[PDB]
Amino acid sequence: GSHMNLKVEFFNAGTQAQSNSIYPKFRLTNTGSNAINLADVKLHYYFTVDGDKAQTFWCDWSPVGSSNVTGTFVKMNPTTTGADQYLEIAFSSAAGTLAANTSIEVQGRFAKSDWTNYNQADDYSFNSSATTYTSWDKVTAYSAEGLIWGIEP
Ligand SMILES: [Ca+2]
Ligand code: NI
Repeated sequence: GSHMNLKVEFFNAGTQAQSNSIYPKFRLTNTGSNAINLADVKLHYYFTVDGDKAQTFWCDWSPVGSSNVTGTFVKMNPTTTGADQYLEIAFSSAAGTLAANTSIEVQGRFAKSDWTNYNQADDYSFNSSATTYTSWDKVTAYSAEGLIWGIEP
């Protein structure tokens, strides 16, 4: 009612269909009056891997400190349209809190261990058009309560 006032905006920094990396950019805004503990916030980006390989996420920049933002990869089960995996982004306790009426960006990249290609065009979360942050319901966010933003595939 006031405990999940996290607005999520998104765009892709690189929008090549055949791409050796995926470039998720999130902007998270606390739209309410109470602080949000980032350690409990998770984000998902859903995609089809187009050849499974070890993958790595890097956070290149966030005001909370990029080393405090990490990513892991999980398989969808069952797979569905546009989604056989998701990236899950998490924040450490050192990321701190997101104050009332403030926002942070989370900018990063992921790639396969052998740098082989993805097809971005079929990915559930991919936005082929946005060049700026946009309120995007095809990425999801979570608190300790579970889902707080978006539509899971
Ligand atoms: Ca794909
Ligand atoms: Ni609430």
